Amino acid sequence: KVFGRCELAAAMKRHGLDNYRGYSLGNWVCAAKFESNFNTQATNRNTDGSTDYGILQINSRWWCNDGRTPGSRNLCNIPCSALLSSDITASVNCAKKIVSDGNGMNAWVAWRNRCKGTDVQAWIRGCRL
Repeated sequence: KVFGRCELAAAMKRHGLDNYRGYSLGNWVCAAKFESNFNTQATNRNTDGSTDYGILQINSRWWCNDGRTPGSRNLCNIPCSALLSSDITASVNCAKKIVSDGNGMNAWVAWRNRCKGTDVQAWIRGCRL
């Protein structure tokens, strides 16, 4: 599923991403835009055989089990396929654990490069939330 911008923002807000660990909602919407272009079925293989899954491109090395990444550890206790659903709950629940893991949102490279330091309010412009 490909979300609209404000559509995604509302679902993220529902699940309490707005201001979560001090990151306003626009950070998360921006992250989703540049990690997945709002596509829940996005996947990106990493060079090491691990794979980033879903709307927030959560990586299989540590966070989910795909049965095909080195080391598997599965800190979110989910199959990686759950991160590919049209409903963002698994992705959001896992994101909350990742952002509390000692580097804040820097764990998302696309956020770091395209969102960090910016006027993120743009990402929730026009939403009725």
